Amino acid sequence: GAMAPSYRVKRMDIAKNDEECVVNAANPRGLPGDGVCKAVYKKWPESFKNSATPVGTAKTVMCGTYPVIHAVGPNFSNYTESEGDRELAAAYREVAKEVTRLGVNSVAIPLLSTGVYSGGKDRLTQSLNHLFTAMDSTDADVVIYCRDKEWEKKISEAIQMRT
Ligand SMILES: [Cl-]
Ligand SMILES: [Cl-]
Ligand SMILES: [Cl-]
Repeated sequence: GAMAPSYRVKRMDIAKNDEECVVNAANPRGLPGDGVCKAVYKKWPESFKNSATPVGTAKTVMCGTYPVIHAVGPNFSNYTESEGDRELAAAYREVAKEVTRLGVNSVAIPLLSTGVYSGGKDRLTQSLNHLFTAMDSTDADVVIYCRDKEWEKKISEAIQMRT
């Protein structure tokens, strides 16, 4: 475990992370995709061997000894708000199980279903609160990665609120 488990947020490419493992915002078919998924494919392409997994699940594949946890959030274009909310919570619970199983002291994590799977809605708070619900019982240092300046401020505020 980390000596004093923390949450932090950084605004940069998750492919440049300083953590012991990464969570990919994956598609169910293990395809290169767009956004975070494409960045992850360029940095760790070996981790896409047999990475396909259903919505609401996570599947870990090693790139050398570096673990890539492929977490499949729902595409809100296809799911109802209710069913998508259930699958988004479930994907993060599976990430917490994998982080624990791996024995890592730190993890880099993007906000699932906030980009091209958002169905055109702002899901920062929804996605971040499901992240916290899953990760709060883990003792890894969590570093959340985002690209938008206003999102960085809002994520930082939400972390600092609960300290
Ligand atoms: Cl960058
Ligand atoms: Cl997304
Ligand atoms: Cl962002």
